[PDB]
Amino acid sequence: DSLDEQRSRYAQIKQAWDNRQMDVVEQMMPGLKDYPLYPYLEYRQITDDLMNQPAVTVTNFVRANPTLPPARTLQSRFVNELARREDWRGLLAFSPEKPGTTEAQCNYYYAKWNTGQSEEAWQGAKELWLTGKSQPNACDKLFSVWRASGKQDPLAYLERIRLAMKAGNTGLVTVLAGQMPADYQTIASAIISLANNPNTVLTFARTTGATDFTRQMAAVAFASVARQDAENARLMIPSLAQAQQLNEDQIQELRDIVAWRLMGNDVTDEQAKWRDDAIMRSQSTSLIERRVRMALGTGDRRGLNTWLARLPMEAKEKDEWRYWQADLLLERGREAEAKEILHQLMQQRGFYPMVAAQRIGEEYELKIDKAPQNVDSALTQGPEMARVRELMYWNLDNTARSEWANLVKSKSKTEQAQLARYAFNNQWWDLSVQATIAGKLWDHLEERFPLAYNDLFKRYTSGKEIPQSYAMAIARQESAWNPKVKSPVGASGLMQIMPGTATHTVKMFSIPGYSSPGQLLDPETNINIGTSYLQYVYQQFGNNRIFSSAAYNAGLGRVRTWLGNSAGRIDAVAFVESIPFSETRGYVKNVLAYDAYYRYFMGDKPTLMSATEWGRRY
Ligand SMILES: CC(=O)N[C@H]1[C@H](O[C@H]2C[C@@H](C(=O)NCCS(=O)(=O)O)[NH2+][C@@H]2CO)O[C@H](CO)[C@@H](OS(=O)(=O)O)[C@@H]1O
Repeated sequence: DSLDEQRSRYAQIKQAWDNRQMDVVEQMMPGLKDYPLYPYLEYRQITDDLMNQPAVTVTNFVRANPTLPPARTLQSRFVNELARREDWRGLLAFSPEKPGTTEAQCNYYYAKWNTGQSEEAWQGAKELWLTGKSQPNACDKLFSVWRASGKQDPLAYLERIRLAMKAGNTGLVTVLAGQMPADYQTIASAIISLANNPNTVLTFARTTGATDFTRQMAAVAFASVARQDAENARLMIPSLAQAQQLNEDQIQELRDIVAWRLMGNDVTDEQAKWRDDAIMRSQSTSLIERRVRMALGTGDRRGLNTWLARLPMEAKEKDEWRYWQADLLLERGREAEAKEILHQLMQQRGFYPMVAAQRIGEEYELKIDKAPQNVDSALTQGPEMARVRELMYWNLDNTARSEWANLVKSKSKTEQAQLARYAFNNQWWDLSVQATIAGKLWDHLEERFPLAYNDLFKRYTSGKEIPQSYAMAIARQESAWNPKVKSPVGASGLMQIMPGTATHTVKMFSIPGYSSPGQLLDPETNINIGTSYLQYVYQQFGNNRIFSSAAYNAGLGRVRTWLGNSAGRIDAVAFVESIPFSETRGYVKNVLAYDAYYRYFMGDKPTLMSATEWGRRY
């Protein structure tokens, strides 16, 4: 027998197992005893009839298999099965220490109360209760025997309504207030009203006693009315401060809540002066920084100077703010002072280090740390590394991921450097980037920006105007080179193409044979629909990589509105730095820099922005 024979029997046993030919599976499994991935086939057999599986069998799977990611999911999973069974004496014997999952922990503490360890159940119920996030259904039987025990503190109860309202969980607020501790039963209708309809907030304030609870409830509802109508909220602040005997620091916070809502170029000149007053009076670095960003995207050189200076000493240390202080200093004629700041920034890594070298006309120097010439045995020789080798062979990238996480996680910065290089050398490109992140090996440039899928980006950007490096830069940022990633909200694959976008792109460009979203997990299909959407977005924004990158992430239209606000008034960097969306702002900064490292590795000059990008006005 041999590893190659073992791979055909694995593929063949998975076919029969998926088609349910259990007689063939039965026959075939004991032979696969020595294949790296046999724990997975055992895990599959066990989870296949879990409802009538004995604790002995599950306990021995877990016991022999400590480094294996699905063994841990089985603990938390069999705990809930013993809970379904109502075997509370079996659950504690199986899982003596709390499990990792929230459903599992709820069940584990309800088991403690059923086996007489009550004060342990209440240490668990209290810590599962202090949260405005809705908990598992499992947990509802814990919290009722707790509450019924008289051991539930009435403040622990009000604090969960305080946490639920802050978290936007207006539903948990209504159930919570719905069956309430008799000590607070007079404010229970007011709290349901406020959560339902926030505009009632002044009535809440002017009705209930002003305690710190009622003030925090009224503050969160207030934040909601400023979002519906900023003028309503602005004028409501004197009555609210009165009704609740609000201290000055409390009143400054109501002003910041409204100030945030008056940041457009559609607020009345009365609103603008009110706003800037509140902001000049604020202890909030974020509100002041949004304000600097407003001076920047409007070309206001005086507001920039004024507001930049109001930033806390700590904030002024940030690369962008260090760059816009040297920007203003250069206007005022203070050349040496300013070029000291741009030469120091040029010693660091990233967007502003590169913008600075470009701005004063010097060559940016890339610092690339050499990765070790030896990746010795122990790492490279284990059990877990053999499961990783196989999982990658079968393109099981997200499973390979979880196995690599455990493996790189407790080694020294040198072995994590060897592990990156090893993966780099077997062309496991997403595993190279992961070991780099994990081991924070930030100046190991080769292993962080590997030239992945070169011939396919080559091919699919040959009849297109978008440079190849800019295409690999988008993929690098989107998925960090994992073919099978799927975002929270549906974005799939190598270039993280939304389904709705894949549909419209295959229609505009008349692309053949793309029937379903799952095809977005194929490298070549994803690179074809994706480079097609990126060339579409590039050409309608005049071949400018600032506009095409923010357009691919947020869409065409949001970018078109941002071009409407600045209106020809500002420069490239100030257009980037003033994008009102944190994700898209961060996005353009990484795609522009990453594009410079792929150009460098492809042999061309790693300059951050083209002459037509740098000279245009925005
Ligand atoms: C390539 C692609 O599909 N791009 C789409 C983009 O995806 C973004 C969405 C984002 C995403 O999934 N972000 C994470 C969301 S979360 O924080 O994890 O919840 N990444 C994707 C590609 O970069 O979302 C915007 C918004 O509609 C779309 O613009 S619009 O259709 O014209 O309005 C745009 O077409």
